[PDB]
Amino acid sequence: SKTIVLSVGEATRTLTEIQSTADRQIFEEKVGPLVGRLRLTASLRQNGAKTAYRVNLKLDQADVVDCSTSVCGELPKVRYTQVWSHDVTIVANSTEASRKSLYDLTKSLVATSQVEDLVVNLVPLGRAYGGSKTIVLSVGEATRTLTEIQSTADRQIFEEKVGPLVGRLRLTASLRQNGAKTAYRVNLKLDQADVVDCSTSVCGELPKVRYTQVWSHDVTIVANSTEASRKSLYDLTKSLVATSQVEDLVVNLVPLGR
Amino acid sequence: SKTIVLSVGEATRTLTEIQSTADRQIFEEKVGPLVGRLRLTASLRQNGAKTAYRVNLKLDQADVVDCSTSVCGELPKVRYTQVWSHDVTIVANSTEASRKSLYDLTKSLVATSQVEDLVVNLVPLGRAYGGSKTIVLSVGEATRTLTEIQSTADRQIFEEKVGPLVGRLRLTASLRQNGAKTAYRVNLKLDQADVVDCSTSVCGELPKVRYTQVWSHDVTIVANSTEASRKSLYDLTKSLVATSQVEDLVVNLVPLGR
Amino acid sequence: SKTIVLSVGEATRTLTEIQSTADRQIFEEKVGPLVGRLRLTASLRQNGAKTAYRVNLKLDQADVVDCSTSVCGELPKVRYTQVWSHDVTIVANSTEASRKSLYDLTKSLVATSQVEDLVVNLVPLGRAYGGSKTIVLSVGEATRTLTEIQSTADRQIFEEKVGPLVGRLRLTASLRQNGAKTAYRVNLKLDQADVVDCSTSVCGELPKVRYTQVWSHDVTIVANSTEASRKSLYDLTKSLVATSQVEDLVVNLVPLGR
Amino acid sequence: SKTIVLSVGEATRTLTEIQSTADRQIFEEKVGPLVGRLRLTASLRQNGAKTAYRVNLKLDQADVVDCSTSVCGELPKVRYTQVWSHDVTIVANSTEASRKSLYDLTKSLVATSQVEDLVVNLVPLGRAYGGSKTIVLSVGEATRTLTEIQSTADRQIFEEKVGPLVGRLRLTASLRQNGAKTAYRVNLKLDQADVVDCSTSVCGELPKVRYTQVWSHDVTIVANSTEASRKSLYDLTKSLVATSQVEDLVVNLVPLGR
Repeated sequence: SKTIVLSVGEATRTLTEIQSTADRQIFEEKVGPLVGRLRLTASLRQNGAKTAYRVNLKLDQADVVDCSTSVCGELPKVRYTQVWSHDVTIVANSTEASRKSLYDLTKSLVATSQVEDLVVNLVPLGRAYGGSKTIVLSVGEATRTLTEIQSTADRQIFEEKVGPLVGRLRLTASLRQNGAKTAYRVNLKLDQADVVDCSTSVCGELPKVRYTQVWSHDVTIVANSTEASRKSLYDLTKSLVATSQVEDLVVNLVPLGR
Repeated sequence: SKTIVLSVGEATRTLTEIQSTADRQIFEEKVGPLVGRLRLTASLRQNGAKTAYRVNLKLDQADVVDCSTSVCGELPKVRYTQVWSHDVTIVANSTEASRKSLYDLTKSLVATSQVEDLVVNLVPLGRAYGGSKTIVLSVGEATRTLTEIQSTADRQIFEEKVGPLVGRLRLTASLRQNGAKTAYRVNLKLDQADVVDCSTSVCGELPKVRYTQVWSHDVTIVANSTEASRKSLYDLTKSLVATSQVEDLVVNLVPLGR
Repeated sequence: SKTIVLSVGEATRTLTEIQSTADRQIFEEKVGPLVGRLRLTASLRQNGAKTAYRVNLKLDQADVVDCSTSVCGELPKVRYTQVWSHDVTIVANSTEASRKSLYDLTKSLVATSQVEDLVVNLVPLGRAYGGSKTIVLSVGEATRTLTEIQSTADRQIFEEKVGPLVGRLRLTASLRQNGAKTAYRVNLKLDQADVVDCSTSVCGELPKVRYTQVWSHDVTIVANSTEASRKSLYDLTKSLVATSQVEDLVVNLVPLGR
Repeated sequence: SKTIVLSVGEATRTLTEIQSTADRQIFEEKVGPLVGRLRLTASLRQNGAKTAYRVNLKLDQADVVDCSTSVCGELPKVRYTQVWSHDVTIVANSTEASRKSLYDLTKSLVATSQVEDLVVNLVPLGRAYGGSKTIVLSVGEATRTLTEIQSTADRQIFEEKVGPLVGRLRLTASLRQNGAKTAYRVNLKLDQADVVDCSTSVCGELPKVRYTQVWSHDVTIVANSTEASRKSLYDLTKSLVATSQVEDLVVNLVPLGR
């Protein structure tokens, strides 16, 4: 019926819709046993006085092993789950090119090879070639190069240096491990403030920000994983953001599934 | 998701569903800016001793304007909203030809040239073509001509004249303006009573009414509107009633959206 | 002694009665070890002021495995348990054709290929071929086609469109998973209200319902099942309803076992 | 389940068991409509200091009528009920030949033509064939003739005349109508006292009674009955006492149901 396909190269893993509430919308892959499958929980709200929407994707991935042939008399069983949530904040009175460019940066943020090593191999962001540690975010041919301005114990704040100080691109990456060293937690956050200048119309007007639009990430990685399991979780989220269904979910708020 | 299509000629405007409660069911169009869009708040109830249903549609339409080209640094914003509500009352023990004729008369009530001029150009109802002030509601080749019986300063009651005197068609139009003369209020209402007689079965039995079924309207038009703002509100509601889903919502009580 | 024979094709699984209370009546299959066997708990009550009976079947199925040959020194054990309950409501002053038609629909509801895929492959009911999603319940050559009128988050309400609005066939399917995603719960419910018309005797008489009779289902499916274990649970319940002992239990209130 | 077979000639009416408490034991026929059926509320007790049992049967019979053919829109309904209770008292230290004789006299009491006309045509007991008003109770070839000793307005006492004066057979019939002359009440009761004489062992010992055993009856007949309604109630109770299960319920205290 209603499907999203996720190409991981030449192999496509098509999800099917299994549940549809007013806002929540649960997808699932219908191949294999019933105990652990791919999951995709989209949502869409508007918080407060109808002024800001809130998209919330969440891609689960359970590692199912079936040891019925080796060990006699047991069933398939979920080892662990690794999620990759999203949290997009879109303001209602925005222009289209602000939230299109927010999608274009996050599509190119996931697709780079530095966030690949952050999820798969847990290496922090930023690589220094000729100066400080930078991430390049090509949105086509234009490359918006962020530079690292801070390195805390876990936090790592990036920023673009072109333009005024009031509104700039941001990246507050993080990396933790909760409890008894059993699961990591990566947390990216890309802020995009829309600054405007009225100098050609009004005398002496310094630039100011109108609104702000974020795209948070929340990756959960368990410690005893397989490296091929962290690679497939990154490859599905890289393929999920690159689809045209999530493009219309952020730019035009069209729900998923066709 | 679940869509309704409203053909306004060759241009089709598809409204997708954004909410599904137990009774309320909200649709929106997804093309355009995020602040002013079409709206269709469908509903269904059964109040009292489970004997009468209540369909309740509401087609909002906001007129959004964006002149960031003119004024440097402004965002899109709606000026006014113009609605067209419906309130259908269906009794549960009806016959199917009662619920079908009530839909077929209101489908032809909206599609006439006298209700079009009533909401676009504010012209009152009734056009005297050789006789009394009459409205013709064609149901195909059967034409049902309602003649005006009373024109008060507020109300304007029409009524059919064939058949018995106890149960006949009604059309109670009205027109107000509340507040500081900023918005009008058109109010149509079509009463249909089911009359039956068995003088061939039971002697001395005169005709009497079993039940009645209404289809009232409540249009809100602001006084400083555009002409194509009022023309498009009529053209959408005329195309909403003519769909195959609002037919089955009245005849068979199945909710909207396929 | 007292037996029910469930044919699953050419193989017959003969249950024998092991316990008989006043109303409760427990059958069991006497083949194999003592730890997990087929179970069938019939019941029959009359709740309230002796006006309505309540038949309650429940077919258990435990999946045992004897791992003594591979693993040295261990016994057979029950991995999981999948049930299929029934809960029939029969009013005392019914017509025999009202009880026979309710059984004839439920015998044909279970025997269709859409309820087969609902408990085996967990896909919901209704298939759209030329219009909306329908289920065809043939009772011989007469096919009573239910059409889907609602699709909630889990609920799914079907209804037959022929006849009056007051009493129609209903079918409220459901699908859940309780707790930590470990067990599903399918829940069908077929309502059949008896409508009568007094128009040939009393004029002006609209049809009304005298009673209603339901046949609920309550399937429990655990998530780490074998597909051959869900197929075997459906195939026994498909053949249990098709027996002439459950026909006389609903139509004539004769207890099970001969 | 457990059945009693009441042969009424060539027609056999099989009651099946619907309840099994510690003492109460309800049977019911399963052929026909669900609202009016046969009923047999058997019981057994031992009241006091464990010295006397109490068998208690109750054969209800409801006259159900269904005329949905004549008047459109009604269901089957019970007009009246006619019962035939029994109240047997058995002392625990009895002789088996005394318990068998009490059964053989009551089996021959019900099977005579004077008790048949008492419940069908309300004719009182006793027919004078050359002498007093006598009842003949054939126990095969032995005939025990009871002559009438007292007939007041209510009671009608019969008594055997052979043997000693201290212990003799009894038959205390009566007939009432309680309420607004709508229902009768036939009440039979057969006393059997066991007398013994020890004059061959102990000198100066006159005969005396050691225990008594009763078998009461309590028939309820409504006044506006059908003749075949009272004739079928008599023919079922005549066939109930003649069974091999009510013989063992009195002689060997085995509960009903095989």
